[PDB]
Formats: sequence, structure tokens, C-alpha cells
Amino acid sequence: NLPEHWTDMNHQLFCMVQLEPGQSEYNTIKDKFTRTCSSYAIEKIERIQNAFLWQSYQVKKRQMDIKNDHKNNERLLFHGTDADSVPYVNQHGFNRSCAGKNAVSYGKGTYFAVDASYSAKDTYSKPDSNGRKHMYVVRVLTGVFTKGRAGLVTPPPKNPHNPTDLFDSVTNNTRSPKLFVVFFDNQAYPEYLITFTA
Amino acid sequence: NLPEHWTDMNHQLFCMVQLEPGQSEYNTIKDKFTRTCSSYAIEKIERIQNAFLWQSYQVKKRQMDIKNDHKNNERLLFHGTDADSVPYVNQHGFNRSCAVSYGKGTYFAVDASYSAKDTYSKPDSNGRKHMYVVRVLTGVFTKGRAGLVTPPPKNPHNPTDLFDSVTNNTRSPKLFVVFFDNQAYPEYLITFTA
Ligand SMILES: CC(C)c1ccc2c(c1)sc1nncn12
Repeated sequence: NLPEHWTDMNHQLFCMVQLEPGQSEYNTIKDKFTRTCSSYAIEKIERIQNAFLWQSYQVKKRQMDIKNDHKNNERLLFHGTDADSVPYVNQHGFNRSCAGKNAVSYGKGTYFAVDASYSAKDTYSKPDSNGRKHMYVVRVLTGVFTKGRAGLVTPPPKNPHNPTDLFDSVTNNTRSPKLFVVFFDNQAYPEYLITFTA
Repeated sequence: NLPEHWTDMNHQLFCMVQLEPGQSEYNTIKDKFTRTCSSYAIEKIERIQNAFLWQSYQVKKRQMDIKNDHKNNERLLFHGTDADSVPYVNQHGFNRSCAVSYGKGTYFAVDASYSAKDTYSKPDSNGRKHMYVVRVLTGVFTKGRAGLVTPPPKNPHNPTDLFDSVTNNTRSPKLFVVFFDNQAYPEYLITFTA
């Protein structure tokens, strides 16, 4: 079920594809980024073609579309990280067991930002030895969500008398969400890597 | 593509099906257990029919069959747990975030005797103990150590091409640890007593 606009990979399981400015695909990501980080400049945007991460993510999405019936389960969010993590995330995606304690913690999980400006902080997108900062644009299965709490290792139950029927994610604020936390593998697909500088 | 031996679910996605004592599937699973736990009394064996856990596991199985270029990635192991964790496992499988001497993942035993210790299959009020029979994608494995968050790389030259699991002993393993969701399918739950 590999998407048809992807480059042919030739029995290869993984590829980074450099986007060209002037293409809609580049321009949409640049605009989404510059909306809140117009003081930074983009070096490049690579499309992540990871067949295994894509398949496992698309199965979880189909399962959430079935379970939630007629919700928008998928959001496009940002994740800033250090240069040393980029190879791991490219191949293996987002791993809660590697995740940093956020400065405002709404659970022990992987954090995603609504605004590029949050991910562009040096604490998340740590500038490398050449001043390159790195930020992923991520399809994230936010599903049905609630306000989190620092102690969560999984999302909380919707109903305390049914402890195993869970929210899909948590947020900082249900009325104006600016971040989301997810507690399961293959709930996030890293779609694009933005490399940028001051 | 839900397996032959599963029974009809009336368009449901989860159910626990109690096995008929003395029939083939029950005898197969009983024998695996009694090989090392013949002093314990089996009260029941339930088949876990979780369509979503099964789909996610099968996808990861096919990926590891392609990755490793052979089809010997799967082992049938035991997991003992407390009664308060059984409903989560039936619905969501194994979660590393819930000793951890060989790394921070989920532990599976080769022998039911290991999982039958009270420290894993904790007796509830009436002395009932709980053990899963689990399909585990052990794949290519290496010796683990404390504080692993994923398995090590096969070559430190290529740090993202990892082992699939770790063990206590590569030559004669008695336990495996997996660090990813959907590398284990809980296939049968054994309710038993000392
Ligand atoms: C001593 C330690 C490595 C260990 C920890 C947990 C565990 C086992 C062994 S065997 C088993 N079956 N279910 C759980 N566990």
C-alpha cells in the first residue's frame, strides 16, 4: 500500500527524498513552518520514505478510524530533536523509552507541537556542530484526547469503571491544544525532516 | 485474515474463548505447560481473539521475515502476571512502560516453571495464578544487559540495524526481552493454582 507519489525505491525499504522549492509539497511545509518561525531559514526538506514505519502506522490508523467512527484521528505536528537521534527516528520512528522529560510534563511519552516555534527551541532542535537545527513534520494519531498529567505511562481511561478503554492521546489544553503526547509505537509517522539555521 | 482455529465473533474484534478440555487445541497448550508445571492444577485455558493485536503482530512478523531473509523469527514463550494486569494485556498486549537485568522491555520464559514463580504469576485472593502463552518475534538475538532501552546494533559501524531481541544466554536461552509494541501476541491465558 506504498503511496504512488513516492519515488521508486527498487526493492529498498528506506529513502530520504530532497524536495524542490516551487513544488506545492515543499511550499506547504515551508509555509506551515514559517507561520511561527519566520526568523529561521530552511536549508532543505527531505520526504521520509520508510516502508515498514508507513505500513505499521497505516494499520494503527485504520484501527483508530474503525474504533472511533467518523473522527479526524490524524494531525500534522512538529518534533524537534538532536542530530544524534535523526538516524534512529528516520529508520525506527518515535520511541517513548528515549523521550526527554518536557519542561511542562503531561505524561511520559513522545511530545509533538502544533506550532513549529515550540519545536524550534534549542532544548528540542539542538543546533549541531555546524549550527544545523532539525525538526520532523509528523502524521500523529491524536484520536480522541484529554488533558494529561505528569504520571501517565499510557493515556488515561475515558471511564474509571472501564480502565482498559483509553483516550488515544493527551494534550496540554483540550480547548486550545498546542502539544500532544502519545504512548505507543507506530502512532506517529515521521513524514518530513526540515534542516534549518538562524 | 483471522486464523482458521479462531471461532466466529459475531462481527466483534475482541473475545476470550474458553477451550473445551480434552480436545486437540486444549491438549496441545496443556502439554506445553505440564512439560515443567505438572504439579499445578489447570482451572481453564482461554484463546485470546484480538483482531487488532493480531493484525499489528502479523505486519511486524512479515517485516521481520523480509528483514532477516528466513522465516524462523517466532517462538512460543510464557509470561506470568498479576490478575490486575490481565484485562490490559488481553486488550492491548505487552507494554514495556508498565527486575530488568537484561534491559527495559517485556520478559518471556522458555519454560512455564519460570513464569509460574509467584513474583510474576502473583496468586490473587483465592490463590489463582495467571500465565500467557505468547507468540514472540525473537528473530536474531544477542545477550542483553541492564539499562538497554532497545536491543543493541548487530554492527556498531551501522548503529540502526539492530538485533530483534536479547536473551540471558545465546547458546541455551531461558528468557527473551522485546522492546517494541506488537512483537508479542498473547495467544492463550492459563488460569491455574499451586
Ligand atoms: C529474573 C528476570 C530476568 C525475570 C523477570 C521477569 C520474568 C522472568 C525473569 S521469567 C518471566 N515470565 N514472566 C515474567 N518474567
